[PDB]
This record gives sequence, structure tokens and C-alpha cells, in this order.
Amino acid sequence: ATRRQLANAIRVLAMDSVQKAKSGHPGAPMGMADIAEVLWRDFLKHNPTNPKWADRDRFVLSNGHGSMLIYSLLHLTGYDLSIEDLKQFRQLHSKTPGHPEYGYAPGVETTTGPLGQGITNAVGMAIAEKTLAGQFNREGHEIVDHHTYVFLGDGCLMEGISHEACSLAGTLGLGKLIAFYDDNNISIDGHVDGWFSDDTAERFEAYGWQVIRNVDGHDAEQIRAATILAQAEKGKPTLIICKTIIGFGSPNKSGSHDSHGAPLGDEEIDLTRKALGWEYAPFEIPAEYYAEWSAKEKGAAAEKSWEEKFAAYAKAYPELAAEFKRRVSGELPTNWAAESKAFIEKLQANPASIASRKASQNAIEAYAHVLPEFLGGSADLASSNLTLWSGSKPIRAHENVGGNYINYGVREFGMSAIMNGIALHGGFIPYGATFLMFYEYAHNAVRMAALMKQRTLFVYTHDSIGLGEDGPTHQPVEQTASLRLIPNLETWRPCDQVESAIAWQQAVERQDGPSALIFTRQNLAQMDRTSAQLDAVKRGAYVLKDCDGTPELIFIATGSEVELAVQAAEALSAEGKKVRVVSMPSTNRFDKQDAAYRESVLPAAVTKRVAIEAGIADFWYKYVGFNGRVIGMNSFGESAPADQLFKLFGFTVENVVAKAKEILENL
Amino acid sequence: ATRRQLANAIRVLAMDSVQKAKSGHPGAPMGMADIAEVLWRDFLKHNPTNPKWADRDRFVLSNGHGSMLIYSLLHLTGYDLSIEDLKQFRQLHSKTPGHPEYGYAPGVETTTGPLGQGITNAVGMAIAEKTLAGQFNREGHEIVDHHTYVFLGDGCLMEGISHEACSLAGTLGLGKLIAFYDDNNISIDGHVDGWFSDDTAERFEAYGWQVIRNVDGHDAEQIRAATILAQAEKGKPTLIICKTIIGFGSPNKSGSHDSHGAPLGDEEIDLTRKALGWEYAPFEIPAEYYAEWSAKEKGAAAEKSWEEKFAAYAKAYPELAAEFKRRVSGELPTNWAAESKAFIEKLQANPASIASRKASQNAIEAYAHVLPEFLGGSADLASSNLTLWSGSKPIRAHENVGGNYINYGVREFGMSAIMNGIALHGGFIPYGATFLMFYEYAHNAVRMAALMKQRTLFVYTHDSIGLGEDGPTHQPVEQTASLRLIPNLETWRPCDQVESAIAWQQAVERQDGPSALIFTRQNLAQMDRTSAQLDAVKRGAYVLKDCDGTPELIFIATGSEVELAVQAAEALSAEGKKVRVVSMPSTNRFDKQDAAYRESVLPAAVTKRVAIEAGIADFWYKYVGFNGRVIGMNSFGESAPADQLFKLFGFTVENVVAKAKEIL
Ligand SMILES: Cc1ncc(C[n+]2csc(CCOP(=O)(O)OP(=O)(O)O)c2C)c(N)n1
Ligand SMILES: Cc1ncc(C[n+]2csc(CCOP(=O)(O)OP(=O)(O)O)c2C)c(N)n1
Ligand SMILES: [Mg+2]
Ligand SMILES: [Mg+2]
Repeated sequence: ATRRQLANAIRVLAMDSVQKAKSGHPGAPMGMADIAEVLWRDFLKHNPTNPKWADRDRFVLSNGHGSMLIYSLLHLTGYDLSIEDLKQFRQLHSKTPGHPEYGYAPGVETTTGPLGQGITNAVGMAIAEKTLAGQFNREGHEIVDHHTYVFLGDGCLMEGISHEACSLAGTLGLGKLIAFYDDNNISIDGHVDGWFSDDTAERFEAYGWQVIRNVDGHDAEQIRAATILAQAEKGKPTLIICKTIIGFGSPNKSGSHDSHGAPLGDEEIDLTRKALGWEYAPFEIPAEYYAEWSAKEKGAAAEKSWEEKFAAYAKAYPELAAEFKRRVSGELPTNWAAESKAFIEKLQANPASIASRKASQNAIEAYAHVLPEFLGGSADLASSNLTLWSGSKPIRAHENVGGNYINYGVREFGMSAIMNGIALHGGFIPYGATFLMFYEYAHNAVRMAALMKQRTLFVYTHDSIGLGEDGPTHQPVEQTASLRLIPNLETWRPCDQVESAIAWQQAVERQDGPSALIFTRQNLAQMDRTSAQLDAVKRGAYVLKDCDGTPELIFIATGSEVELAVQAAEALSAEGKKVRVVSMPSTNRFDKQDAAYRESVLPAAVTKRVAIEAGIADFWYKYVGFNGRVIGMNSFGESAPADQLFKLFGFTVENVVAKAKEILENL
Repeated sequence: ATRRQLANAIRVLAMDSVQKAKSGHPGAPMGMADIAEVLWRDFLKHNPTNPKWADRDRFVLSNGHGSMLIYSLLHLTGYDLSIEDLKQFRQLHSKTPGHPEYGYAPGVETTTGPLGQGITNAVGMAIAEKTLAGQFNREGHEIVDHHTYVFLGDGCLMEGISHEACSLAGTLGLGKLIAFYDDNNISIDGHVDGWFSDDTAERFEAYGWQVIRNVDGHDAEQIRAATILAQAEKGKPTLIICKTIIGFGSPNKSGSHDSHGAPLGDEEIDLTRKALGWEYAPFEIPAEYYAEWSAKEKGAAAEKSWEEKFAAYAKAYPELAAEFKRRVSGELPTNWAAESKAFIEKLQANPASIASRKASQNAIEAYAHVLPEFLGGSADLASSNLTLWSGSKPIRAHENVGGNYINYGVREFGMSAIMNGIALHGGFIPYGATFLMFYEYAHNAVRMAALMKQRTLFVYTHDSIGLGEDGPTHQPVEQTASLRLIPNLETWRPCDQVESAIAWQQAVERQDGPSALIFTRQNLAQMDRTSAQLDAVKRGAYVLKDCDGTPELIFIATGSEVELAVQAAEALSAEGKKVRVVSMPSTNRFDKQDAAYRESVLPAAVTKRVAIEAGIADFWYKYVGFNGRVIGMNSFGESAPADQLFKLFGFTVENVVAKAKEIL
């Protein structure tokens, strides 16, 4: 078959699957099929029988609405994705959801859909390849060597996150990143000139990318020539601008947004088959086409060759090879359990009153000696977030290439989605920090990490009005509660240096999802814990101060407000009242405990509960109920020194005691 | 005094005010003082005695950490901002908070701090000036004509939102937008080459801006020359790239991130004074420097000249002039109360089972006939969000310049912060739509509108698993609850075309803060309402179905789930149980009602409550407590037809009734 005939197999599988589903986007798959045929058949290094081969090239479909493009490519080249799977497009519990989801189909490298995060994940994947190569490759043993390929569209380039990711990609000289731009002059609102008129070539040249302009996206020889010059450029990422016709082959809907996101219809599909010269019924692919699309034989030989290279590498570098396999698998070092425990116990036995952001740095310093896979960073806030340790080596294009730290610049969304790509790639545990407030810039990347069950460590410092004079644009109020609502994210707001080391430990051990670690600017007093209390911190909430017998009142506190809760409990106790203090470093972790443990912390029979947190109050009714009270925030902050703000907003022993006594008096 | 001596007044006030607070950022004010002297003394058209002069130029400090720069300028040029105010920098209730706040000091045009949003607000103000000029100017009567000036630094240019805002600004040809880039090679991590190496000039030329390269930021003559060329360019926004030395004047910390964000120290301040030849004690500005900095005489003449132009305009176009004054003040038209009421009563009388996104478009259509100040838009989703009405005139650089709609492209964050600038400018009520999921892209701009108490209307469609097959990356679950947590935002989730029209009405009428209006893709059944029920919808929650006497079970539902709550209540009432259905289209609005009203709707003695909402369940404990139940979500969605998703996730009458019996 001809290259165009092979590409048409994608076009027809796409429009037939959308039609059977009565749902989906036929246009971009049809527009990009010729580019896909060249890239997948001539260049992409992959093995359909092992989609987890460590040295495979990574392909990312950033215009994720064109999901039938990747589904067709995976089916045609030999992956474990069947015609029956394509017939279940957009159906409940199928392998082929409306937007491609990591973990659902073999060979989908990332979950896309939200525009701009695809290319940003890919930037992270290319950073991880370059850094892993810098850490593990040796002379004669280039065991890390693979490209990162991206398809992207107009929406992706309009999104601000594309500017964050691609500006950084150029600075870091990601020569193995090659992106194909689907330049079809179409978005949902119509022909894009009215709202999108960048000179995109000049924009990307300004980032330090190589740009190959004006490629005919339906001419295989041109796509091939451009890909060759893209691969020959070793120092810069490359953008190949492909001129395509959206919905190529449709006589009445091509070149128009009418083909972007609706079924073509039975009549138009017939007219398309004829304009394409495609004579086979829906979901029928001739055996000849499967034979020429198959990547099984080329892929198996590529991996067997890499396995032989790795075998020889392991003889020369036995510890590197073991570390490679360990880190790529995501397992922790065998001494991790004992050294992290010993560090946490040392802190419990050597009290220090420090800011939890300092405790965070101390934890990084200790754990980084055990975890060479740490790949840390900050969005231009290293000296405020305290993310550097004594062994930090900031990565640059030609310096510290096997380093372990990224100066992300002022790019919270880009950093967060890059970290997702780093986590997806394997070999690293990424962490990256900013101020808690600017979680809101990166919000959807955090949710994406949770949806993809990726171990990405989101570090946030300056967590409340405790930060003081920078004022209400910076002082978080509702941000912690908002992070707590993200399914499959575990949010930690530790109350001293010990809870801070335990939150880091729990985040590192959480391999099926991300964590958010929230730290303070101001000093926090360390709480006393018995061995059993120390063991219970990782359960998310535990009894910190207890009375003899059933409590008449329970204080629930997190983070910097735990000392206040303890002091108010002391005052009430000196009046003969029986009060319990529960510290709740992670509401998410506590919610997962069995009902016996939760009842032992918050007994159902004790309904007089006071929650204390310098955050939005509405969150806490889940734990205090109608008979409880929340000592929280219900407004934006103010610019003033922190001690005056804590008094202004009621975080005083007098106020807490007074509010507690009101519910004890049933008022 | 020389120009440099006048600029040094900014430098010494900045560093002395930061030193007294023991907090703040001296470097950028010190780095930009010469630029600010030129722009404010030679070019800025403004009146310190009336910071609300409608035709004033707009200045925006996008690198807002340098707040002492704008406070010094305001103090020096004669605004109502005193030395005593600068002495209260960063102190409780001062007019000089650590980042400039709109309304806290006269002459501050927007609240900055979150990097990138200042320039994006300024793109919004430049769009509003251009569009308002297109609507109101007449031959011989150019009553709208003013520039938008921005200071911005490396952080702003690194942020993705700057790419959204400046791309659109070039496309719309905002010739009166002029930005000065504080190109000082410094950010908090240090010298920026290791993480920021853009060819910024070529980047902005790719957006269609004019770029003046390599201006010496400490040479008043070059700054003046660059600004003249920026003003001469009428068709494109201009970026003036000013090479500056952060902390200019400090011998030990200039050109270093050491001067970015901490007091210089008493000793370093003394050496800086010596290096600058500055001989006056802290907070002492000689009378001669005040006289030469004063904008009072120039500004009063400029406003008087404009008042005379407006008087001539009002003589020729009395109705137009009265519309200008009404729309700039923010007051609604006199017939608004009656027209909106008649529209809502008409919908209650002619039931239709339509998607609330279609109900939203119908409301836009009816209200836009009454509100010429509407400036609508969508982030590349006009056909899905349904934001166009029959009178929509999409604004372009040279077409529909007096239009009323913006194709924002795929730029949710930039859209939202541009809308904030449009609201700050005056003359418009901006609304803008995207899918509910992608408010997470625009999150902090929504918060900033609430912080600034701006009437910005954030429209969201496709609000639940109800959108169906696009799957869990698009299906909101926790987004509505997160919107509800934002102080001073009112979030509405209406259950039918009638609640949809009332939600738009209340958002339009809310002058002191923003609204989020959340609409469905799937059809919603209209509910029966008496005249008193119809009137109570604007109280945020109300009794929709009531039993006789005290109920033993209260259903609380919102949006698309109210019909399910009605259906389950009818099944339970047919069994003899006393059940009430409460529709709660806005939790935030309801929370602000007086105690008597709230008790009338949710009596405290009825503790058996079931909340129903296709969103994160944990939010609703505030209203149901320990002994209630939530028919909610606690996971991500799935890619499948909507009808199957509602069954899969338990949004069925049988499931709701089962959970109601668990507490009865
Ligand atoms: C952040 C975000 N905003 C909006 C959308 C909705 N959306 C999906 S595709 C699309 C149009 C973008 O067009 P383009 O990328 O050029 O694709 P084409 O129509 O050419 O296939 C939009 C707005 C989204 N997926 N993500
Ligand atoms: C979105 C956002 N992220 C982070 C910050 C914190 N921050 C304030 S200033 C700054 C450094 C930016 O440097 P630049 O704008 O070049 O300022 P300079 O030091 O030159 O005055 C950062 C990261 C912020 N205000 N907003
Ligand atoms: Mg397109
Ligand atoms: Mg700078």
C-alpha cells in the first residue's frame, strides 16, 4: 500500500469510531494522519509488546480531543488495543475514553484534554530523559537515548502554559524534543485570524527553538525531510509547522470548524470514503495494511538490542545498573525505611522551634542523601521556599546535565505540569515549590497529577496570614481547603518539624498519587509525642493531648494553630474541664483510616468540637457538625505584621477559650 | 533640580519607607525611578485632585512588589497620600499595603502582586478605552481618548498569562497601550540567564507589538525619545525594553537579587545617600522638589479642558452624554428593574425544558437589549457556552471597534484578568465564558475580582458528569465547591431557565463583587413557582416543595439535581412522610440572608437533611451535619454517556429514597 493509503486507515478508523459513538472529534485525526504515518512508521522507536520499555521514544498527543488519532496508531502498529476497543470509543469502562487517559490504553504516555498541558508534560519528559542520561550514561554505554515527540494544535499555542513550557525548553536546550504543530487555521470559534495572529515561527525562534516553516502536512516526503533536520539539531528543541486541512478528505466539512468536534454523519462519511478512494466497510482493515503498519518486529529488535547494551553496562557499572532499574521502577532504597524513621525519631528527641518551611528544607537535606532520584525545584523562590539542599546541582543546557534541581523561573503552571511529565517518565521523584497562593496558577496541573495517579510532590510555603506584610494578594485563606477537595490528592499541613519530616516521608512513599505539602514562614513550637503518637502521625489525625475519660470537648487543629489549641485546652483543663486535642496534619489521609481508628480519634458521642485553622471555616463542618464551632477565617487578609494579624482575626487563647465555653454552656 | 535628583526622591522614599517597615522591596522602585520620573512628569495625563477623572491616562504597576514606586509617585505628584501614609507602609489599615491595593490609596488603578495580572488588567483597560471611544466619540467630540501605561518586570514576562494578554493585545491593535519592561537581568533566584533567555524583543514583534530595544533605563533623554516613538505608533501596542540596574544607587546590593526584597539596612542606606549625592534626612523632601514634581496645575488644566469638551458634547448629544455618565458610574438603566422582572415572570409562565446554558443565552438576549454596557465574550467556546446574542458585534482591530463582544481565543486566565481590567476601567459590564473545568486555569483572576470588589461576570457551562463522553478531564466534580469558598464571590447554579434568568439578574445588580454563573449542557425541567417562591429565588435558597406542618426530612438540591429531589420527595410523600424540597441556587447568597429567613428555610430543629448535587459531597456537611446524608460525588468522572453516568454515580430516585430512609 502507498503511504497515503496507510494514513487513510487512521482517517477511516477515526470517522467510523466517532460515528458509532455518536460523539467525538474527527477533524484533527483526519488532518494529522499523513504526519502520523511518517513519524510512527519511519522514526518512532517503540515496542508495542512492551509499552513500558525504558528507552522507548515518548509520543504525546497534546491536542487530546483528536484521541482517535492515538487510538488508531496504537491499534494499527500492534499494541494491545483491539478493533473491539475502538468500537467502544467513549463508552463506560472502555480502553478508549473520549480523551486519552494514561493507564487505560497501552502506549498512552499522558492524559491530555486540557489544552497546553500535553506539550508541557512532554517538556518534562524530555527534561527527565536528558537528566537521566546525564546521571547514568557512561563512555561506551549510552543506555538513555530517546526522543520526545509532540503533536499540538492552535489551542495549545494560545494557552499561556505553552509559553512557560517552551520558553524553559529552549533555555534548557532540549535537543531531543520535536513538536509537530497542526497549523490548520481553525479553532472552535472558526478561522483563528480574528483571535490568534502570532507569528508563531518567530515566537518559537525567540525561545531558542529551531523552526521548520511551511511544511505541507499532507506530503510525506516533506514531513520526512523536516523530521530529519529536526533530528539533526542536537542543541535546541524543534517546532515543525505543518500546514494541514482539518477533516482532510471530507468534501463538505474539511477546512472548517464544522469538522472539529461532531460526527461527520453517514452521508458525509460515504462521500469521504470515495474522495479518499477507501473501499472497505467500517472497522475493516485489510491484512496488507496491518502488515505494513506493524511495529512489532522493528520494536522487538530495538528492545533486544537495548537489553544487550544494558547487560554490558551492568557488568561495567553494577551499582548504576541496579540504581537504574530501581529508580525506573519507582521503588525506594532498601535503607529508606530505617533511615527516614531514625531521622524522624531524632527530631522528636531534639526539639527545635523553627518555621515548617525550614523543617521542610531539613527533611529534604536528610532524605536527599538517601534518594538520588529526587529532582527538586522552585518557581523562582529557592530562598523563600527553601528547596535547595547541600547537594543541589541546578540543571542547565550544558552544565550540571546530570544535576538534580530546576530553576523553573516564574512559571508555576508550567513547573507543575512539567513535574507531571517528569513523574510519568520514570527515574525521578520530582518536587517543586511556590507560595501556597500561587497554587491557583497551577491548579489544573495538580488535579491532573491526581487523575493520573502520579507521585508528584507539590511544595507550598507561606501558608496563611502568618506570612505578614505582603498582604491579601499573598496570604492564603481558602487555598488549603481547595486542595483538600481534589480527589486522590493528599494534602499535609504539618504543625512542627516532626510532622513536617513525616509528611515528606509519606509523600515519598505514596506511589499511587501526588501530595501537597504546606509549610509556614513563621516559627512553630514542637509538640511532645510518645512513641505511639509519633507512629500515628502518618494516619492523618491523632490524639495529641488527652484527658482521663470521655472528653467533654475536642479541639481539632492543623499546622501553625496546634499550639493555640494546646494552650486553650490547658486553660480549660485548669478549670476542671475534660478536653482532648486532636492534631490533623492531613484530613485526606485521616479520611482513609478505618472506622475504628477514626472513632478513637473523634468519638461520635462527643459532639462539642472546636476546629482551629487560619483558613476558610466552611471546610470544617465535616468534622465539627452542627454542635461544633470553627475558629477560622471568613475574609481576605490584610497587610500587617503577622502577630497583629493573628490577634485581629481571633487566633488568641482568650478568643478560643471564650468560644469553647459558649458551646460548653450550650449557647 | 535635575531630572536625576527628582528621580532620587523616589529612591530615598522607597528605601526609607522599606527600612521603617523592616519589610518590602527596594530594588525595583530604585531601578525604575528614572523611567517613572520621565513618564509621570512629561507624559502621564492625570489630575491628583480627581483620581476618578474619566478620561485620565491609566498607570498600572504590574511588578507590584515595587509598591513604594507607585506610593512615592502618588505622594510626590500631589495625590491625597502623605508622608505619614508612607511612614505606615505595610502597617495595619494603612493606605500603603505591601502590594498596591485598589481603593486603599487614591490613584492605584488595580491591585497587583500576583505577577502577570497587572499587564493583563492593563490590556483590559486599553480594550475598554478603545471600545468606549468606538461607542461614544463623535465627529468633533473625542471625549474618550487616553493611554494605558504599564511597568512590568522579568516575572511578569515569564508568566504564561503575559503570553495570553499580549498576544491578544497585538491582535486587537491596542495602539494606546504602552509598556515599559524593567529589564534588569534579576529575579529572586538571581541572574535570570539560567532560567529566562527569551529574545523578548522578537517575541513581542511576533505578537504584532512595536518594540523599542535597548533603552538605557537611567538616561532620561533615551526614555523620553522611546516614549515619543511609542506614542507615535497608533496601530500597535509598544514594549519599551529598559535596561535598568536593580537597586540603582546602592553600592553593595545594586545589580543583585540582594536588593530585590529586603530592607537595604541602615548602613547601606547611608552609603546609597552618599553615592546619590542625597543630603536630606529620612522622609524629608525639599520644597523645590515638591514644586517640580507637582502635577496639580497641569492636571487641573487638563481636566478642565476635558470638562469643557464634555459640555460641548452634551450640548450636541444630550442622550449620549447621559448614557456615558450612567455607564461610567455603573448605575443600571431606569427601566432595568421592570424589564428584567417582566422577562423572569414571562419565563415562569411559559415552561420550557432547556439546557441552562441555552437559558443563559436567552437571558443574555433579553438583558442585552436593556444593557448596552454589556461586553461579552467566550474563550473560543461561543458555540458551546452560548454567549452570542443577536446584537453581538465581535470586536476587531479595525472592525466593530464600537462592538460589544470579544473572541478571547483559548485563553481562560487572560480572559478573566482582562475582564477585571474592563470592569475597573468603567463603562462596561464584562462577562466571559468557558467550561467550568477551566476556571482552574483562571482561578486567581476570579479571586482577584472578588478581592477588588469588581462586578466581573464569570460564565461557566458543562458543569458536571452531565456533559458525558468528554470524560474526567472535562467533567467538574470539585470546581463548584472551590468557587463557593472564594470570599466575596457569589456562585449561582440555577436549576432551570427561570433560576437562570434570576441568577443573571442578580449578577448584573451586584455592584460590589463578582459572580460565577454555572450552567448545564443537558436539558433541565422547569419547576412550578408561586409569586412568593419566584420572589425568593434571589435569596439564594428557598422552599420549593413544602409539606403541611413541620417536615421530618428536608431535601436540599441545586442545579440539575432539583428535579431528582422533587421526584424522590414525591415518592416519599406518597408513603405518608412529611418532606420539604429546598432549592439552593446560590449557597453564598443564602448565607448572607438574615437569621429569620434562613431558619424559615432550614429550621434548626429539623436535623434530617439530604443534600443532592452532582459535585464533591464533602461541601454539604455545612448544611446537613453529622446526621444528614449527601447524594454527591467523591471521585473523578468517567467517559460515558451522561445518562449512564448519573445512574452509575447514584443520582437516581431509588438511591436518593434509600438514603433518606437510612435517617428517617
Ligand atoms: C484549557 C482548555 N480550554 C478549552 C478547551 C476546549 N477545547 C478543546 S479543543 C478546543 C479548540 C482548540 O483548537 P485546536 O487546538 O486548533 O484544534 P482543532 O480544532 O484544529 O482540531 C477547545 C477550546 C480545552 N480542552 N482545554
Ligand atoms: C504568580 C507569582 N509567582 C510568584 C510571585 C513571587 N514573586 C514576587 S517578585 C518575584 C520575582 C520576579 O522578579 P522580577 O519581576 O524580575 O522583579 P525584580 O526582582 O527585578 O524587581 C517573585 C517570584 C508572585 N508575586 N506572583
Ligand atoms: Mg486548529
Ligand atoms: Mg527583574
